Amino acid sequence: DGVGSSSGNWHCDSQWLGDRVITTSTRTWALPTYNNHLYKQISNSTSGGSSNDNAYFGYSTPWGYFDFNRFHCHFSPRDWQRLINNNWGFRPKRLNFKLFNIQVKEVTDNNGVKTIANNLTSTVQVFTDSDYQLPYVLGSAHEGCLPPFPADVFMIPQYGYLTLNDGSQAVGRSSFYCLEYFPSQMLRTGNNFQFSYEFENVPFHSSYAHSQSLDRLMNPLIDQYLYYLSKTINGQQTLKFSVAGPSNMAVQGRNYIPGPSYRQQRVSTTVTQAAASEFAWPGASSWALNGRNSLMNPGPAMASHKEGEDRFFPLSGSLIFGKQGTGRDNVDADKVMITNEEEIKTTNPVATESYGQVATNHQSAQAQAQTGWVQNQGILPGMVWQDRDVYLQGPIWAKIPHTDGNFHPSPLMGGFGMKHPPPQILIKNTPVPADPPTAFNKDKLNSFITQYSTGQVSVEIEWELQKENSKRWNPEIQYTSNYYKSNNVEFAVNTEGVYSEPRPIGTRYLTRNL
Amino acid sequence: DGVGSSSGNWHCDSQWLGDRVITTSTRTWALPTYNNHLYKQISNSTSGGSSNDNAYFGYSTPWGYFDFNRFHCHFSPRDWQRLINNNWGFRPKRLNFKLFNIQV
Amino acid sequence: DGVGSSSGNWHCDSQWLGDRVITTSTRTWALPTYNNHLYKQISNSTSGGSSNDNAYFGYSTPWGYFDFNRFHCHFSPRDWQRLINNNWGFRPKRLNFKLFNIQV
Amino acid sequence: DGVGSSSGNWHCDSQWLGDRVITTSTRTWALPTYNNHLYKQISNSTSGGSSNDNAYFGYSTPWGYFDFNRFHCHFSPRDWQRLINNNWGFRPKRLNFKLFNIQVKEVTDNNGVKTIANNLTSTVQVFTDSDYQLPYVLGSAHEGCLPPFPADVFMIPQYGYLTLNDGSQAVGRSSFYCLEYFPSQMLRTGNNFQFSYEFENVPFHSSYAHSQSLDRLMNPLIDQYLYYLSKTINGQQTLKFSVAGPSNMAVQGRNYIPGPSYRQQRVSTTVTQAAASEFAWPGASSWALNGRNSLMNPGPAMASHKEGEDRFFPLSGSLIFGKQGTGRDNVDADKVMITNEEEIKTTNPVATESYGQVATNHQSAQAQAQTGWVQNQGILPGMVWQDRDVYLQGPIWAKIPHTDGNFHPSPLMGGFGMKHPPPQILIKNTPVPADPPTAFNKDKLNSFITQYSTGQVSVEIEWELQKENSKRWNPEIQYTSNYYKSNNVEFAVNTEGVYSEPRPIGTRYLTRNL
Repeated sequence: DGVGSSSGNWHCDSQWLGDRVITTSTRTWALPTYNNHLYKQISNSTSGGSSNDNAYFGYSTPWGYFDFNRFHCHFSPRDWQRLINNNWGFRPKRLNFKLFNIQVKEVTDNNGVKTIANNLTSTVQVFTDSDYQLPYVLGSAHEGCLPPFPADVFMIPQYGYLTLNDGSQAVGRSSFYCLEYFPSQMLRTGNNFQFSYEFENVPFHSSYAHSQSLDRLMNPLIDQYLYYLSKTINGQQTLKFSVAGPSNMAVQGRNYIPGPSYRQQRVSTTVTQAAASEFAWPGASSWALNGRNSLMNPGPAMASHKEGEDRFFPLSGSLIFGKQGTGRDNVDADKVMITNEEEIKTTNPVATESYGQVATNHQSAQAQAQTGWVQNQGILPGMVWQDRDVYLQGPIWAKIPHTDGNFHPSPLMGGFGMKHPPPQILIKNTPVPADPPTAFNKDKLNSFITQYSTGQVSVEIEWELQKENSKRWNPEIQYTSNYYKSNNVEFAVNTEGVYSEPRPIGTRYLTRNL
Repeated sequence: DGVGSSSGNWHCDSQWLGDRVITTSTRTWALPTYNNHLYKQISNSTSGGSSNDNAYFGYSTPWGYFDFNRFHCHFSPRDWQRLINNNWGFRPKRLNFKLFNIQV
Repeated sequence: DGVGSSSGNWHCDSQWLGDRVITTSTRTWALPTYNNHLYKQISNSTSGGSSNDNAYFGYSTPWGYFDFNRFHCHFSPRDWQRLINNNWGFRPKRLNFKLFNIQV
Repeated sequence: DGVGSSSGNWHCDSQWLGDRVITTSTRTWALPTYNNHLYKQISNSTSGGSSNDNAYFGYSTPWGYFDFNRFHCHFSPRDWQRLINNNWGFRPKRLNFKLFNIQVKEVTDNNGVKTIANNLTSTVQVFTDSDYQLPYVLGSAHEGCLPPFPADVFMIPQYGYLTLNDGSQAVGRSSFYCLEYFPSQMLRTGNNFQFSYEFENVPFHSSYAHSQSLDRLMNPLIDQYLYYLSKTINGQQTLKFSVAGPSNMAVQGRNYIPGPSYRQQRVSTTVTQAAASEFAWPGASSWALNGRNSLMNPGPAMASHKEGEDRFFPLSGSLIFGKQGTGRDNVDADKVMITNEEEIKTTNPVATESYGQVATNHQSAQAQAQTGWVQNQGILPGMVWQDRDVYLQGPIWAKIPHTDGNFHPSPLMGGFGMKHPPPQILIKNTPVPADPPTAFNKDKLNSFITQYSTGQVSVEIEWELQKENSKRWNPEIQYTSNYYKSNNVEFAVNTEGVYSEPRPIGTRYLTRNL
């Protein structure tokens, strides 16, 4: 429109209908100039790294991008509490995104002092990768998302991507992408940008915990009409059979079995434990691709620990969040928040235990029957399992890789897997050259006016709800704040205005039968 | 239009139809003041040259000009590869040119 | 039709449309008499083999069969090169089969 | 149709309308099996040749082809005489082609004796290269065309083609063509084949000889209003000028000049001439392509000899036809018929003479004026020329090479140049395998029944005529037979039934002004 007219209003609210909840969040963003308007080839050689498992090749772009792939970007703690305490499931339906109130500033430095002024004629470029023609980086748990607290002003992360690499070198199959080779809208201070997106059909997330275990689905009062091998010896091959009943539930015939497993090493959170060695990488569970070892993290959805063993967690089978103010490198256990998936112990195997035992020979009068531990078990017919729970500060969705085949493409870090997820939204400040020389020079200009941009961003997502119809008589487990006095209110600001999330919040508090 | 409204968008893409390919390219340009707004007579004497095969007379203008008479101004390397590997011939048909987002 | 009239023509060509390619191939075949018009029980004993991993039982028929389950039966090397250099994917859609010019 | 019904009639006649003549010719052909149904790579190594100018790479196909690219295939000598004596020009308009009365035979040899019988169920395959996707070999003066005498039965020539070569080896750019990769009609004894072709617009062939010379177009009674430099010296630079008039026609100003030239070495047909050396290749005029020397033959259309010098002919600037029964290698001059282009001496330069003289220096008081002979002269503005004449036994058309540029694409051997000439008509006997083994073998069959095919071929061509409207008073030169007694009639059969063409017949007997 014009310089003196706002191009949008501040929309931040949650609307709770019967089977739907609509979340709207608005944030103020700041966008600097990245790479000084240049594309730069990057690799482990340019970052000084030399281990082959950490080798890479790719490019850093002068473009930024908008990321809102975390639940706390849309749900307040109270809204999250309502969702998890009142619904058996939820899933995103549609998306509305807006950019408005664009403000481009120029920075001039004379001597140790910088002056900031408006550049009303400068432009900012925005486009969406609706055709998914660029590498998708929103499927990784990267920082730079919209802040959970609406009052926080955030910096737009720089967009970068990786391609095929051989050590620090590239190959002929490696691809280079120029983001200026895409049509993009150019916005001055009076312009705004908006688009709508429809989520593809995805299953409802399981925001419930099973009230029954897979091995306890039988009637505890009635025998089965099936027999099991009880005895074998007299005290001669004396085969004896008995009815499987309530007194021996472990040997009863069952129609379904627990889901797959990929065993994790076990770590205790108890201080004054002596470790026998440094094992964080040597003892790690891991998968190899083209000679590169990657850590299995978080791996298949498995129960974090057995009943009563909350002190143990899988070495890399659980999401680890950092508390507010936590450092980047080598922080203590009390500075991080270790999530656990104990709710899925009713259907999924324990992460730090073998799946089971399998016969490994033919027993005879000369050879005793032998069994072997199954540390990793693939998918078998009749298996049932629960996917990893999602969290308030955890990811929402991920892009299913474009491959010939996949099985249960639920993101392993939690969330909804989609072939066509919300498109990447890329933003960049248009370069503004400084005064050029009065004589023609064919070289590309390298002198630009120092600029940055700021504005507001709004994203609205409609969520579909799956209401609970339980006939359970006794009250359910519910997420609740603790009344006991404390120096600060949980999920609030401190005396210095710092917002903090004191604990990870799952979704599985209500119960339903298996 | 106005100071605070963009006068055009960034269009840079290639569209491949059956018998036609449409190339669009957008660039950012900078234009200084040439000759301090003056027209100047130029010659090999003003550039100090004295061989007769290199002798000339003419004028330098304060005007600039836009030139896109090179194939890489319109075709990306991948588009060029497609064109050369899949076609026995090609020729230009029509042109569209735009100047926008003027900043003085 | 008749003895002196051909029952079909030689069709062997590839037609490249926008999103579709139609491949046609014609070959000359010869069919002898198999097993002297008999069905015969066959096994690893009749072929003299005695390893259990290679043991088998079955039948050999006096019938022949037409097989075109290889890509080079339909795509020339140039057509294959075009397909692989210009397309992200392909799949068969429909089939037409003909036998003609029978000569016994 | 059926075995016992003819699929076509014998059509061989010429119909003379006002401005059009329609020629129809029917011939009986025989088609054997070529290369034993195989494609074979051929090169100068496979033929034992080692000179680099003669090096080649290509393929021989089992297909034959029909060729009617000679005028005597359509015009009888009397029709040719009428055409050349009554018309100033002619050009082909449209084409009709027919194959019918197909007869396929099988040959069986027991012991030194062969038995031939009909194979009523066998097929012959015919198709036309209407899209010009195969190498065009009809543009060369090859043998194998339809015989001039309708009663002669001819053998179908085998189709072969050449591609890019480096010595006897091929390169990556070389192309291999499979003629079975084309849709073709399969014909039994009851079937027939036919198609129609329309000639693209071509200029009328010049079937006239100019009655004026390019240097004698002025009025012989009136002076020009232009002056020429007559004198220079006194006997001091004394420049003298004179009017160019009838007394000095050589110095008169002229608007047009003779056409281009590429000088030929001169050879005398007179016996008992002593040659100074072997010069047939060392003295030859020639052009080089990629390091290979090719003879300039017949080269640009130039006058064969000056007036009264019929004994001389250019070394390779004239078409040479062989008399009936003439051998293939090293025959005497009396066994060949040397064509001449003396009719174009009025506009074209003499083949064995320089185009002219050009100044080569600046004359002065110290240096005498110098001139140099122009042995080769390219196209200049104002040039006019006549193309090479066509002959009864000479070629009719040729395919203009598909190139970015060309100038006056009239075939240098004579005829009409076309981007889309009459398409190649390719024919092959369908292989008929012998008895295969009773056990499956994956190798391609190499045992086939010995077969050949025979039938009739008809081609009808409509020619457009350009009538003469001359006001010449005295009678014209006309082609005529000689009444004087001879043992045989010219253009007739001998006592052994051998048809012969005793002389080449041009088309340029009538006259018109320049």
